[PDB]
Amino acid sequence: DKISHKIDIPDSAWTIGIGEKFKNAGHPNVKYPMIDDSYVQGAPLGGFGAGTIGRTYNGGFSRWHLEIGKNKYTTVYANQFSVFQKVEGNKDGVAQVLYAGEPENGYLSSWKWDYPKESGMYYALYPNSWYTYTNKDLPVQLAVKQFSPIIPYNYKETSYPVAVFKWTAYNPTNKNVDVSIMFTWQNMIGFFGKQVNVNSGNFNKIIKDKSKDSEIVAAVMGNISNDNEEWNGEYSIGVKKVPGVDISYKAKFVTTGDGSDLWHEFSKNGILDNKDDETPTKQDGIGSAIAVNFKLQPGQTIEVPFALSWDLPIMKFGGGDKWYKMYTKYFGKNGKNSFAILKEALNNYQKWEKMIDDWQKPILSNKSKPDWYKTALFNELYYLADGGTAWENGKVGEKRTNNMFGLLECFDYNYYETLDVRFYGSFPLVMLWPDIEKQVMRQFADTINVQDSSEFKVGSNGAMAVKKVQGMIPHDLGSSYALPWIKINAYDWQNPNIWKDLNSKYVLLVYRDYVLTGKTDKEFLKYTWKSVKTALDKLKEMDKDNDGIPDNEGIPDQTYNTWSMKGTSAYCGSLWLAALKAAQEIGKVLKDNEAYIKYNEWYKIAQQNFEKELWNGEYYNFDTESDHKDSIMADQLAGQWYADILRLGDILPKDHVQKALKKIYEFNVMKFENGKMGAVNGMRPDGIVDESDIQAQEVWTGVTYALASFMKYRGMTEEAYNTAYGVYKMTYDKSGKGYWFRTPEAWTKDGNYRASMYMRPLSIWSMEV
Ligand SMILES: OC[C@H]1O[C@@H](O[C@H]2[C@H](O)[C@@H](O)[C@H](O)O[C@@H]2CO)[C@H](O)[C@@H](O)[C@@H]1O
Ligand SMILES: [Ca+2]
Repeated sequence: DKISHKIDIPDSAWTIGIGEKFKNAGHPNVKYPMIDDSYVQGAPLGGFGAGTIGRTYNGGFSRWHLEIGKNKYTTVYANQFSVFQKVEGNKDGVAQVLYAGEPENGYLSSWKWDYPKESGMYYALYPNSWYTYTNKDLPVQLAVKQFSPIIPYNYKETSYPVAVFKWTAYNPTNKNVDVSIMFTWQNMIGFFGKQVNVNSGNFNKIIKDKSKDSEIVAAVMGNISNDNEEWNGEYSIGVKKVPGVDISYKAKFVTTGDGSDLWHEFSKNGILDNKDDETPTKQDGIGSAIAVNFKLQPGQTIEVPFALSWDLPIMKFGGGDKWYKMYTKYFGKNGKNSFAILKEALNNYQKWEKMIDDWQKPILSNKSKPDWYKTALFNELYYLADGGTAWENGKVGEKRTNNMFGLLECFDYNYYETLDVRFYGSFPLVMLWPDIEKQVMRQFADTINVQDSSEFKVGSNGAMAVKKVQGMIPHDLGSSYALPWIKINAYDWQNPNIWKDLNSKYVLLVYRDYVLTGKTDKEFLKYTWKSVKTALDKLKEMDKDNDGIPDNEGIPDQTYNTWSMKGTSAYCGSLWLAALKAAQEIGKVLKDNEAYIKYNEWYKIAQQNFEKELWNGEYYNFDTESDHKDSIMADQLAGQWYADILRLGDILPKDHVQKALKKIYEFNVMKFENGKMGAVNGMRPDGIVDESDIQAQEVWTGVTYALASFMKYRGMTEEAYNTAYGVYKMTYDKSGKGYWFRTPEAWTKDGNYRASMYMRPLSIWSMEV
């Protein structure tokens, strides 16, 4: 490996061998069907709301999130980079697809598949990833840096449906070597969204954009239809000329054939036919190819950028609504703009690399933080793009001021912005894209007094329940299978209108968003204030026994949606106390004296009673009325955690909080698989895991990272990082269970999982507060 020195990969990048088999992978631990796409994954490409494409560490374009809200795992084998090399003085060169695998059927059988093991590495530090190719049969060593321009405090380039592939080639040998790099792409119009005739009308064209000191050559893969539908638009691939390279292309090869129409050209001398052909296809799949060829002298390096764009302007949801995607603000809505997007990337990628470096540098340069922590911190952000992210720029046929936004809970539980989960998972948005965060919270504010008296069948028990109660915050803002933003509470497994945590978490999120954006946005507090007061006032009515605290009802009525709480719980009770304190402070800011006094009165009574009911001398009891009320809950002081972040001070005595956190570390972490897998949710005082429910026996990744941040703020630095380390290890390490780029909600002691690709572990960003 002599190519690594010619590029700059951070030491904190996650690494794996190209073609590496992983032996220890986990699988779902639930009885019913659950997504398991395997460990062959990688960092995604594509902006927020753009649809994303997961290119895996083996080189394949395999995890397709282009249909917004859906996860489709299938390798489109025509989509590849390939290499040709010939040493000066040899009769023949060698050609190789850079993919550690082969197609399942006979399509593309002429191509040289099965990139060998132990011949290259994949690296990832989201939004960047890299491949290096160090192969005994390839005298010139190659590397690529691939990324999309995901940039904090930037709402423009961050939306773009584009990826850059910056290639570096170096000749460490004593002979001249001819080299070619070829990007192939299938015309994927009709891959989704088209009910019949899936390839019909697809056609490919070549664009040559020549100006002074700029030559771009690109293929635009589209359809003859000018119809404005979810399925129609364009893909583009292309390259920018640099000194010392020549460009060749092939506009049309058949992907539903043996591929030799292309490969006989590339494998001879690495130079394509430059054959244009705009003939539309009928049944055959078609694709395009863009190649560069160059001679490297001994010791010579060359850099060449390729790009990929996709202009699919319309997203459709299962309920029928069609919306324009955010990037259409910048490029247009007609779906004929893929070249413009590609050109912007090829002309500006060096600026974008610097912008990414600028935001990563403050963390990467901090030598007090271990590299493993940086691996997790950056790579967990994959989910912001990969979480079915929807970001609208108008309803088709509709202009408003704002652009509504949603991130999925996950794909198994297909709900937008699940509030009990975003309480943990929304940290990156408030910290790095706060204008999105505030928009999402205003979306929630607008739902507070919505009433839908129509009744739905509750999945868990078969009871009938009212859809949406006035004054209760919704569980979610809809499902991609139905109508995001329009039809809230798509979740029907239980009735969220009786949950005891949603209204408090809502208030805490509002005050968080004010505090973490500088305590300057009084307009945001003004917009949300009525909903905050309504939310707390409705929750107060659920206090049955008049201790000042809402009562959990002994049926799941909070985020731990099978682990029943009854009476006053540490979890909902502490969240309530913190929400009351937050509302007091908002009252002071907005000069609402009567609100300040009322919430101060409620707070003093509830605080007193919480302490009396739950403090046992070592920790806070799980609740007052359950069978295992003395269980040690990892999340017992969630309200105090948020109070620390919101700078609301002590809601509980410092000594008692410190004792509780120490107990949690000693028990839920260190007595669970030697503290190497995170914090188990529930532990009995005798040091054995609480078996009352499956959720008590699970580690929740997002709960554990949040707990780590709580410990960190309280000065328990070693405990904080040790606690988080088990989550990193299970996710990313060779000794873990292979969950990179699909961090799950939970695992059990055997390491098997529930709900891969989950929003909650974005809570790791709470460690950067
Ligand atoms: O993991 C807790 C999380 O569960 C979500 O509900 C799931 C539930 O975990 C699963 O057992 C059931 O089969 O499906 C539902 C989704 O319909 C829930 O959406 C979250 O609020 C909760 O935090
Ligand atoms: Ca009560």
